[PDB]
Amino acid sequence: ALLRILKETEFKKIKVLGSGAFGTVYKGLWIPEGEKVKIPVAIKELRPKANKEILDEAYVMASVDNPHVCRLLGICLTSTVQLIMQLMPFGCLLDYVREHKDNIGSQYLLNWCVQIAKGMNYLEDRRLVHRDLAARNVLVKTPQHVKITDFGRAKLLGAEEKEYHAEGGKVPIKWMALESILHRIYTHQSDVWSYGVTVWELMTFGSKPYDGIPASEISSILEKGERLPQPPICTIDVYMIMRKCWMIDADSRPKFRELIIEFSKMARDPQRYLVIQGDE
Ligand SMILES: *CCC(=O)N[C@@H]1CN(c2nc(Nc3cnn(C)c3)c3ncn(C(C)C)c3n2)C[C@H]1F
Repeated sequence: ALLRILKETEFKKIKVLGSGAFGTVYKGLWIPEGEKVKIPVAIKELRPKANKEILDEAYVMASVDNPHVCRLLGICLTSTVQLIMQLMPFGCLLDYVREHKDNIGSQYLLNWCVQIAKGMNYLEDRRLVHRDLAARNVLVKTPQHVKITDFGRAKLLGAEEKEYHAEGGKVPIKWMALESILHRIYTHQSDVWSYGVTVWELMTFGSKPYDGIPASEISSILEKGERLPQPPICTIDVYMIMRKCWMIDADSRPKFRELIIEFSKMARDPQRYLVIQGDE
């Protein structure tokens, strides 16, 4: 995978898919000059660094090549930075599980857990700390295949860096590890905490974590030992994996490689681990 530099004339926006503080994502079409091939894409237009700095950030971004992480296909630099990325036709997984909650079985849920762990393990191998894992940031290529994406919070660790020490950026408190909330420290193991919350979101068909509770009260609740409750469909074996992801000692949490193994085992006999009516 390599980075392509695109001219504005190579692609067109068709419609808005979503927006946020990061900018706007459009559904789009890309036709590389003279290639005659039409490629459906998602165009992320970001809301200034030197062009060379931006391209260097994009070159590393384009080198991220894994079945469960969204890839950057090209970039266009004008008055704005536009990132041309793989299009995920079905949108964010959070909305997907909310919409299809009546028709989702144990096989799909556990397969998604495996895939997300595989994507995160790949990011860890690349020394990337994600810092924003949540069901809203997992996207659906097909019902059977999901991919993680990033909207600016991910950081690359240097060879000697074991953690990222954050500054003043706004934080998704309810998905964060306690050490991140208290000390602005982020590691692959704090990503594991966020993975646990993401799995809880999936198993509750997209329910809100610490629902109705002010973000400012979360660290105090976690310090008292309280955690998100066992989802109705979860056997205790699955809930205990979640609970391991939220242990106070980051080093005692499972690593993504371990999570791949454990959820893969469960995915082999899905109805043994998640209890869903009509499944099947
Ligand atoms: C629940 C989170 C959410 O809605 N986030 C929006 C959507 N988004 C996004 N969306 C798609 N595809 C899509 C298809 N149908 N819908 C409703 C959305 C994406 N494909 C690829 N990407 C990124 C890699 C750029 C997509 N991002 C992000 C946010 F705007």
